[PDB]
Amino acid sequence: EWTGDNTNAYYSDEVISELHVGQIDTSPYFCIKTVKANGSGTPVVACAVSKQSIWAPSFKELLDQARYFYSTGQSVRIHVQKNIWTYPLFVNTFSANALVGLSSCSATQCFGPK
Amino acid sequence: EWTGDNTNAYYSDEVISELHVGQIDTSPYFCIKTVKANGSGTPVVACAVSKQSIWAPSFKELLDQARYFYSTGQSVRIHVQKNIWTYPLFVNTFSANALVGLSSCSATQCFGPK
Amino acid sequence: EWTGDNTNAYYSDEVISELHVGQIDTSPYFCIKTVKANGSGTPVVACAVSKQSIWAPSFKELLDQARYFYSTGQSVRIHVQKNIWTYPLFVNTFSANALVGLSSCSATQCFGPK
Amino acid sequence: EWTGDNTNAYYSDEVISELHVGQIDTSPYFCIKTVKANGSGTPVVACAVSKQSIWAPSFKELLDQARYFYSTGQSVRIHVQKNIWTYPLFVNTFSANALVGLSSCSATQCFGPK
Amino acid sequence: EWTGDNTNAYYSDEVISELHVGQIDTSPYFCIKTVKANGSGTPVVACAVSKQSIWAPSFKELLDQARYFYSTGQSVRIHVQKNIWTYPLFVNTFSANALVGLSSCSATQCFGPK
Ligand SMILES: CC(=O)N[C@@H]1[C@@H](O)[C@H](O[C@@H]2O[C@H](CO[C@]3(C(=O)O)C[C@H](O)[C@@H](NC(C)=O)[C@H]([C@H](O)[C@H](O)COC(C)=O)O3)[C@H](O)[C@H](O)[C@H]2O)[C@@H](CO)O[C@H]1O
Ligand SMILES: CC(=O)N[C@@H]1[C@@H](O)[C@H](O[C@@H]2O[C@H](CO[C@]3(C(=O)O)C[C@H](O)[C@@H](NC(C)=O)[C@H]([C@H](O)[C@H](O)COC(C)=O)O3)[C@H](O)[C@H](O)[C@H]2O)[C@@H](CO)O[C@H]1O
Ligand SMILES: CC(=O)N[C@@H]1[C@@H](O)[C@H](O[C@@H]2O[C@H](CO[C@]3(C(=O)O)C[C@H](O)[C@@H](NC(C)=O)[C@H]([C@H](O)[C@H](O)COC(C)=O)O3)[C@H](O)[C@H](O)[C@H]2O)[C@@H](CO)O[C@H]1O
Repeated sequence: EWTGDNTNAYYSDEVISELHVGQIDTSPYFCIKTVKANGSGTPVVACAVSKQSIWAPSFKELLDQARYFYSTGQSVRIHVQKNIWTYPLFVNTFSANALVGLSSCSATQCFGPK
Repeated sequence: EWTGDNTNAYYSDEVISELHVGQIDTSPYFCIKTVKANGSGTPVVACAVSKQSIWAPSFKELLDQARYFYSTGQSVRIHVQKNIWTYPLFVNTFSANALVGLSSCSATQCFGPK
Repeated sequence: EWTGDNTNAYYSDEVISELHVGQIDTSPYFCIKTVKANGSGTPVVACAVSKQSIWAPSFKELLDQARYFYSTGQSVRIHVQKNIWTYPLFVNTFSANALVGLSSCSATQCFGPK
Repeated sequence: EWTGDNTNAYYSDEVISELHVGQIDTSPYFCIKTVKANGSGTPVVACAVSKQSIWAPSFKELLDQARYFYSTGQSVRIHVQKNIWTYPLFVNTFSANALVGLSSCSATQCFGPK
Repeated sequence: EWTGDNTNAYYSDEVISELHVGQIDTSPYFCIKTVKANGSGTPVVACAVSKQSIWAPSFKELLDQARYFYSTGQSVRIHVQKNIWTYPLFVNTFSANALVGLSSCSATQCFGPK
């Protein structure tokens, strides 16, 4: 598996606008919401759950990188795998998107797979 | 269990105004005090104890996130479970509230369970 | 045991003014010096030694919090247990005080036991 | 092996201009892109994969230092070993360079092997 | 053993001027270069190797502290044990000094052994 697999979705020119940390089923988790830097489109919500999904091994690196990009407000590409989380009230509050990578974005390209 | 269970309480548009770190019964712990950004309401105090309560697995993430939000002074939602901590002098100094999540707020927003 | 036990001493309205990191007997340790925010009184010197004293479990959280409050320069209450360290040259350089907690202070009170 | 082996390559007077974090084959990884501080030359890309290559033991230190130099924007020397990564779509997106060290640079010399 | 052993050397009123991170013999390492705040004297170089020397247990704490003092540029006392590293290309690039402690300095004294 790879962040860059074409079975994963991605959204360019996004800004991490919200950050949440919590716990579910003995597992710390975090969620982010991102919006287009230019104000178009609809928001993206993605979460990482420490003890769950094939992406669990990168939980710490993703949380640290999310905090970093959240704190600068820079434009990034968010990479997700859709339809991962399954507890309905969790998905309702957040989404079923697993966060699988984060890329900085230059003026006219993003530094990550497409 | 989940941060967003309806048996947990939450408080919105709060600012983390104080932070304490200590040890009790061989456990590092931390506590926070939050006040409404606009000066209304009554202060909220919540604590996390590494090694105690069902929320112990999320101690590190919550301590890191509390420090982050403390440093920015931004408005947040604090999620708690009431009536958890026992030692009466500890409760009297701080509270019996376990900290169970932290969410950012964007203009009385709050990105977390509701 | 608890940071707030009345067998521990505390000092309010202090600022962390020096920081040292070293190793002794295979243990990383750190020490801090605090002074009253108004410059009155005598400095408080306290140390934490990674594998030693009943306060060993909180070494990492105390080191991180000491660095945090040192870098902000904000007023704090420092909590210590006296007469812990024993190596004379170490005690003469620093002190015998074990660091057992750190509380942020407002202008009117400190967020911690007293 | 050593960062400074003459079988590694290095590039001086660079600035870390992009940063990406993801997961591949159960390993967190990160990649950076660097460009000449003075606008000359061609960009350099290098990656570190947490449990792959001889350089895996330094994954955390390299990620922390890459983030540090990325956030300061200061001039650095980047050290790489060529032709390490092999998944073609990964190499196409980033490169086959393994990141093996990072050195601060003054206006005249870089503090690292040469 | 102790940072303050009289068999260790130290240099007061120094500023950390350069920082390098790499790997040698499967171990992360870092080096720092320091110069007198007054711009006098010869530079001091010292290195820490995770996994090597009796000071290996404090590698993480010294790296974190070196990074901190590097970012502030404040005056510090550097504590070293001479003649520890022996790979000649390494020593010639950096030095044989093992870093064994870091102390903040005021105007009257540095907060560490002497
Ligand atoms: C009238 C019309 O043509 N409308 C658009 C068309 O403009 C868009 O084409 C370009 O898309 C560009 C960015 O492409 C990505 C991206 O990098 O973010 C590619 C992603 O593969 C795609 N992700 C998914 C799951 O499809 C992503 C999203 O479509 C997009 O980011 C919207 O996200 C949200 C939640 O709002 O876009 C860039 O946006 C250029 O402006 C576009 O011209 C086209 C693709 O977006 O769709 C047509 O409807
Ligand atoms: C006349 C009247 O109705 N007065 C108030 C009414 O205005 C309040 O409604 C709005 O509440 C908003 C905040 O809502 C929450 C919050 O998210 O912070 C919902 C929480 O569920 C609630 N938590 C608990 C345990 O009750 C929390 C607290 O009630 C509130 O934060 C005060 O807490 C403290 C310690 O001070 O409020 C917002 O404040 C709007 O401006 C209000 O219009 C309503 C809810 O507070 O109660 C009525 O008594
Ligand atoms: C006519 C001519 O000879 N042109 C250039 C010549 O100017 C260059 O000489 C000086 O090189 C200086 C930098 O040296 C290094 C470096 O530290 O960056 C040595 C490195 O070993 C080398 N790395 C590799 C893998 O070969 C590196 C790269 O060549 C260089 O950094 C460019 O890399 C990229 C991706 O653009 O240079 C410095 O640049 C001086 O200003 C130069 O005068 C000479 C070496 O670059 O090459 C000749 O073609």
